[PDB]
Parts: sequence; C-alpha cells; structure tokens
Amino acid sequence: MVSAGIEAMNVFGGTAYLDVMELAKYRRFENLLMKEKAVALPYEDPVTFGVNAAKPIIDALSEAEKDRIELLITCSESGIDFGKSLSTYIHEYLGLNRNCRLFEVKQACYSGTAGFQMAVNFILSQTSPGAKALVIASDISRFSYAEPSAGAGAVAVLVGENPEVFQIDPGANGYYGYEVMDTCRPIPDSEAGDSDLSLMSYLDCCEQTFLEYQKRVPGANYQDTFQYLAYHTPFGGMVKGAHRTMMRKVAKVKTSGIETDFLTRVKPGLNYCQRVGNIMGAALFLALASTIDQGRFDTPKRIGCFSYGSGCCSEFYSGITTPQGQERQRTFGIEKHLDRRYQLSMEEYELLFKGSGMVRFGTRNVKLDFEMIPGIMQSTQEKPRLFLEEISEFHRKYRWIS
Amino acid sequence: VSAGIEAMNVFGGTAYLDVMELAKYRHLDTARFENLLMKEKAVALPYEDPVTFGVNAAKPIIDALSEAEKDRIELLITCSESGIDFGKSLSTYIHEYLGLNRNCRLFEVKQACYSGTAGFQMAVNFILSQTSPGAKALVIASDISRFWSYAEPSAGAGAVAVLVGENPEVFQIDPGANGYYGYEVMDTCRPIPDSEAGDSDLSLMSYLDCCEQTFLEYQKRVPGANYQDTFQYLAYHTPFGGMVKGAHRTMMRKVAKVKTSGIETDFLTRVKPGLNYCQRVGNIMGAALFLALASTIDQGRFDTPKRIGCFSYGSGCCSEFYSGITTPQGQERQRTFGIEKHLDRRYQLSMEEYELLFKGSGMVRFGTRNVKLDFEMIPGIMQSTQEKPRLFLEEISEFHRKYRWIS
Repeated sequence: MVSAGIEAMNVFGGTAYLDVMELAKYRRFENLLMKEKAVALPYEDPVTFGVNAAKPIIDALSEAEKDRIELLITCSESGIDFGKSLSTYIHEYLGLNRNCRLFEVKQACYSGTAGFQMAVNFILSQTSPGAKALVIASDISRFSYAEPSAGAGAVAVLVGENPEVFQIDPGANGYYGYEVMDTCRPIPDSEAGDSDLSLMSYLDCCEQTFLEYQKRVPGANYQDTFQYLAYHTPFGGMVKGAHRTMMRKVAKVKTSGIETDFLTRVKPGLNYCQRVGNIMGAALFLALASTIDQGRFDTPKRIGCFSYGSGCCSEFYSGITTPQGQERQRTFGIEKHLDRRYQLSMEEYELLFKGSGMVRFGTRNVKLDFEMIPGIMQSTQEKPRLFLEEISEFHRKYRWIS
Repeated sequence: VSAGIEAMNVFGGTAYLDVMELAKYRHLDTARFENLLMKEKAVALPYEDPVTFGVNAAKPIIDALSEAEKDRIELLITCSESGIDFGKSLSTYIHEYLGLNRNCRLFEVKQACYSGTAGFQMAVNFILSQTSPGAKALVIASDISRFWSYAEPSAGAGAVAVLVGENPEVFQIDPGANGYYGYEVMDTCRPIPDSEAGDSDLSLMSYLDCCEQTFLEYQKRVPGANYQDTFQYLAYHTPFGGMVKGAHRTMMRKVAKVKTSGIETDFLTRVKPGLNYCQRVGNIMGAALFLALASTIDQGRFDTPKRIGCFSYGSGCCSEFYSGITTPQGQERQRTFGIEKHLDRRYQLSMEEYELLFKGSGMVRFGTRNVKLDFEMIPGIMQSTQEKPRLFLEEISEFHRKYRWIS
C-alpha cells in the first residue's frame, strides 16, 4: 500500500576527537577495533550534536518538504532536564514548523530504534498522509577502561514515504525485553552498575530477537536473507565476537567460513564506529550508515539490524537499500566530515576534561569560552555549526558559528 | 481497523492530605487558594515511586485479561517527568512486576505533561500500522512530586494506565483527527534532580496559545469540526480545576465565539465531570489529562455514544488536541475498576504524619545508592485498608530497586 523508512540519514561525529591508544598510554593489549574517539567540548551538548547531525538533511529539503516534518523524536540517555525534551531546542534551531509533535525517548541504547519504530508506524498509520518524521539519536560521554572507548555523536534520520536509503520490511520485527540488573546511569554525570552481565544479555537478546523475527517472517535465514548486518556497536571488537557467536549459535555454520562472512557482511558497518567510539543510542544507526556508505549496492540489498539497550530491550529488524539510496547518502559526505575534525593532544584533552565540569547536569548559570582550546573554532572552514553559548537560569542559548 | 482505549485505570495514591489544611499549616495566603477547585492532594510515601504507582494503576487491567490477551501486549510505554535513571526506563521494572511477555518493546517518553498523550498517540499508531495484527499496547503515565512554596499544596502524585487496542469500547479515537503544536518556550522546567525551577509567568499564556492553535489545526484537518457542537464533553490537561475553568471560558470566547451568559452552563455540562477526580488527587502532570478523561467517562452520561475532545499540553512546550467516541459499554467497562471507590479508600495524613513523610522523602532521592525502607514509618498506613495486593519499594541496593507485594 504505502512504504516507510529512511529517506535520509546523517552523522555528526564531533568537532574534536582523540587517538584511542594514545589516551590509554597517557593514562596493554586490548586493542579492540578502536582507533579514534569523539569528545564533546564544553560548548557542545546533545542539542548541538543533534542539530549538527540534522542540519544537512534539512538544508537539502525544499520549504514544502520540511513543513511536512510533523514528528521529532530525540533519543538519548544524556538528558538535560527531567521534563523538557531535547526536542524543544532542536525544533527551534532547525527551524521546523510548529505543527509537529515533539518529545524524547529513553531506554539506554535502544532509544534510537524505539524512536525510529514509532516514526515508521506514524508513516504506516497514514494518520497524516505525506508527513515525515525526524528521529535524532544523540548521546555524549562526560566525566577507567571506559574512558578511551566512550564517545560522543549523533545520527539524524529522516523518515517518510519514499525511503530510498532504507525501506523497512513492515512487520518484520523481533523485539525482546525484560528487566536486568545492568550498567545504568543513576547519577547525573556518570555511570554505575556492572557490565558483568552486559555481554551475556546482549548475546541472549541478539539470538532471541532473530528467533522472534523468524517466527513472524517464515523462511528468514541469518546467512542468506541479509546481504549486510548492522549491530549496536559500542566497539568493533564485541560485534566481531557477537557475529561469530551468532554464526555458531544460530546460523550453525563451520568455524572456518565465519571470518569471511564477517569481512563481507559486517566489517563495512564497523568503519565509522572506529572513528567515533561508542555513541550509545546512536551506535546502531551509525553502523547502518557506515554499512550504506562502505558497502556495495549495485542492486538493492537487504540489511538486518540488531538494536540493544541495557536494562534491557532489544529488537531485530530489516530493510532494503537501493543504489539511489546509497547515492543520496554519499552527498552528505560523512567520511569527509570525519576527516575534517580537530585532533586533540593530551594536554588539550586535559583542558577539556577539567572544563567539562562548568557544564554539568545541575548547571544554572554559565558563559562558555569558545577559545578555551584556542585552535578549534577557526580551524576548519565549513557550513555553519551550532554551539552552546550560555545557560541563563537553566535556559540554554545556542549560537551559529561560520 | 479501529484503535484506542480498551481499558483505563487510575491509581491515586495510598495516602493523601487536605490541601487547605496544608496551606494553613505552612502559613500561606489562603486567598490565593480559594477559587482554584482544589480539595485533596495525593502524596507518594517514601516506599512508593513511579514504578509503584504505574504498576498499581495497571494491575487491575492486567488481572481482568485472559492469559492470551495479556501476551498480546507488545508495547509498554511509560510517560513521566519523574525518571529514576538517565537511561533505564521505568518500563523495565513495570514490565517485570506486571508479568508481561518478553516479546514486547519497552521504553519511556518525556515532554513535561505532554508525555502521556505522546505515548498514547505512538501506541495508537502501532495499532493502526498493523505491523502486528491483534497486538495491544499499554501506556502508563506516572508522576510524583517529592520535595516552590505555593506548588506544595497543589502538586500531586498519581498514575493512569491505558490499555490500547483494536476494540476500543472506552475511547475509540478518530484517526487523523489531530491538532498538534509545539515550539520552544522558556518555562517552568525540571533541571535539578528533586525539584523544579523556571517561571510559571508565561505558562498560562502558552497553555492558552496552544489550546487555541491545537484546535485550529484540528479544524484544518477535520472540516466542519466545531468546538461547541462536535464535542459532548471536553477534557483538558488539568493541574487544578480553576485554570481549566478559566481556559474553557477563554476558549468559548476566543474560538467558539459565543455569548458570555451561556458559558457557565457549557462548563457545567461539558467540563465539570472531567474535573471530579483531579480534586481528589492534585496535579499529576503527564497523567492529568488521562485522569480527566477517566473522570469524564465515569461521571458523565453515555446512554448513547458521545464524542470527547482532549487537549494535552506540556511545558517547554508541546501540545495536541484530539478526539474519540465512548460508548455505553465503554463506561460500563470503566465502572468495573471502581476508581471513585479506590479514591475513597485512601489514608488521610495528618500534618504530623505529613512531616514524618516529608523528612523521610530524602532517604529516597534521585542519587540514592543504598537504602532500606520501613513500611511502618507511619505506623497506621499499611494494615489500614484490606484490598488487592499492592506493590511497594522495599529497597535500593547498589542503585537497583527491589519491590514487594503487600496483601
């Protein structure tokens, strides 16, 4: 009847980043498909990241197409308020039409997929024919073995009725959730709990989501049905591990062919995760976007996506991306934008770390210095970017910088 | 395919106090209270939280379902601004203690008091999408107020659970009949763990702006819609009855453009029913509109199917106006939950008991890592009423919450 999914998607992978191994030295042989991690500056927040992710999408839309954006869901665990959604600020600085539902969803790293699935149902519901939605997953890590791994990033996803970049397979969904005692975020500016069960639950969910998908999609098969696979990816290493486990557990193939399957179906999805680090609720979208830019779509290919969030909830779902989709995605130049970011030295990193306190969950009044790390602003010369200028009686003021 | 509320129930606290009594005991200007239609406010005990409230709201709904119907619950959204964690959703704990099937999406939505409606509208679209035919969803709006001065007597605690599905006798929504409107505004927000801040200076102006613009958007999509004749009752986000009375008046002048003399009558026949339960509970934030909807259905007249119009607002802000039909059968279903009876059975705090509670509310405070709760800290309350089993917070251990059923 009516199709639904991603019409466009873009990644904002920070203004600044550091070299993961360098930071380990300055602080052995883990070395686990990490290379770079993005780092939120103090004049940056989840609004900044979300707006900067979504701006290139909105820029490319006509005035009429933009006014059809009628749902803006931001997905995060880096909330700035217990009641005010990040979506309010984002709605303002992207200049969206007021005829728009806006809110924030939260379930650890499942947030993005939850937001996306609700957006998809808005489209399929046809409660507003021709409408679009914008789902923005945005997370940052402020502040031992988590520090070099923990990133900052956002992925914006425009959803609608002509989804050349990722047309979902309606109803082809295996969702699974249950309460588990796991690493959570019970304190304002930090984490707590235990990643001791994390992997076990991720793998449990990974299996059970696919089995639920098979139950609703008869004939589905983990090896042949999917030409690429994308996973919630905190770091490449554990996804490589989880893929291996899936091929033994579920696909039940011989050990010798697994490395090949990983390289052809999963490695493309992992490219951008190495440039940015764990971006939590945006990690799966990042991997999806990596998959689409780094893979091959001479003809339409099916991609299977697994989403997981601690606590926990999870979902496995799938969609088609076409040659035209991949073309659209290339115009955003994600890789080029990653190449242009500013590399912190360890000394600069220390100035940032000691400065991150001035913007800390309770902060009522603060004025930010964009020159606090002198080189960064006037360093690249690109499209305008949003930054946090000040907090005044808890209300946030943002500024465009060219 | 139809969609909407198949059942709905309210949990209005274990304990409550008399609002005027609390104003006196705090030595406040009684005048600033006198026309606001407030009587009682519910108060979360320290052994209660948004999970407790949510679970207790939803339990009777789940009890009334067959095993098979319950296993079709595939979406659990909880709607709050009283979150307990930056990433772990209240839905995880609620999913556990209601015993739902693991084949279920779960998460939390947040936009001030719009949270509930946002959750409910996403749930409706799950049903209309037919991505899982026969599936149901459960949307639970749950908020509590822990502890500026003039908010204390007004600020309540409560939850409303809403089962959404394909045979909605209690509120069948009108698909696409939706006027949503939002924009950024500097308003009263919740930027600190256990409190509020900002300014209710623009709040009313924005609530009224939104109330008008949502209906105009609704008209734009529903040609022929009319604020007076189309809706046999109207429900609003209601923090307290007084401002909804005011906002209805304003709407009848601004939008319906009727003569001043007939407005009081229109308020009494179309709005006053919806305000009954709010007086018993106080402002329950994201659940307030659902509370008023439930009040409307229990207290109104549905000899024949009536259309109800609902206005949802949340500071910051976002808002939506939408409508549905409720049938005589719907109102019957709703009566089986005995909401009024449950409100009658709550424990009334004295001011001395209220002080013990207030000084105790600190031990359960957003950052709390380890605590053991005393259910006898206010001696009379537990073994007071004799009702179905109820969930309470027993302990927090390394940030993980443990809950207990008490018969």
